[PDB]
Amino acid sequence: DWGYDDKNGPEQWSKLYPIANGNNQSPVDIKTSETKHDTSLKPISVSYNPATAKEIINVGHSFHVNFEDNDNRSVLKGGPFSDSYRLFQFHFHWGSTNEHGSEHTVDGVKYSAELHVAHWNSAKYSSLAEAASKADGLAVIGVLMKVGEANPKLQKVLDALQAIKTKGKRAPFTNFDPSTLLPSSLDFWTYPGSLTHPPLYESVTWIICKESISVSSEQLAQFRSLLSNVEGDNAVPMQHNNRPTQPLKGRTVRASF
Ligand SMILES: N[C@@H](Cc1c[nH]c[nH+]1)C(=O)O
Ligand SMILES: [Zn+2]
Repeated sequence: DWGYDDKNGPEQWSKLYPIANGNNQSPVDIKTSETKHDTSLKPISVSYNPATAKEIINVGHSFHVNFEDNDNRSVLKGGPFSDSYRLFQFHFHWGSTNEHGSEHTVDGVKYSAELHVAHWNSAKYSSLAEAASKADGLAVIGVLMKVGEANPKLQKVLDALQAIKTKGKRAPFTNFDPSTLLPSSLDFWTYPGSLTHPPLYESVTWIICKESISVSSEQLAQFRSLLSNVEGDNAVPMQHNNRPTQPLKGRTVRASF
């Protein structure tokens, strides 16, 4: 299919997805001495309705928390954007060890995991499928997760993993507002890039928060306890699902601050 095996992992991906070696790939290392402070960036505005929370699904290489995306009850606006963007999902990336689970790095520093909160351009497109492949189709807030004290805001999410332990398993996941997962400062870097796994479409305007959020070593352990096999097959823990940083290929990372 594609995955994070060594058989079918990131260094493998370009065979089926040549875009893997494109000019707008993600994640990046953000070099703070190379970032241009853009004064024209507005602040990030998020407004989510907890009722749009829908389902949690074990997707084999990760798990996704999906939201009702039929209307604009939950939206991202401001920042680099003229258009309002519509929440459809959030998910995490993590690695084998606490030393490097993040996707994005800052000045070489590798964090323990990363929260992606994903939105599509409902002003221009009529759906996620249509938006997903357009340069201006998706917005994703990335939040660096730094290992330390346990994070209480994760609780609902972690509690729900026992229901969707094996690949394909899903369950309702309702009444939750994921703006409660975001750090209390909204200062951010932006850049054009891509989905961080196949199909790797260069459709994403990234909003990387400057402030990290906490996670505990044992919270991370829950993520890696999820299984990539289907019920009944031998267990194959989801050890990691983060992709190496990619060449900027000429792009400029802008700072909101
Ligand atoms: N979780 C997917 C979201 C997606 C949008 N379109 C297709 N998939 C991603 O890696 O970026
Ligand atoms: Zn992601």
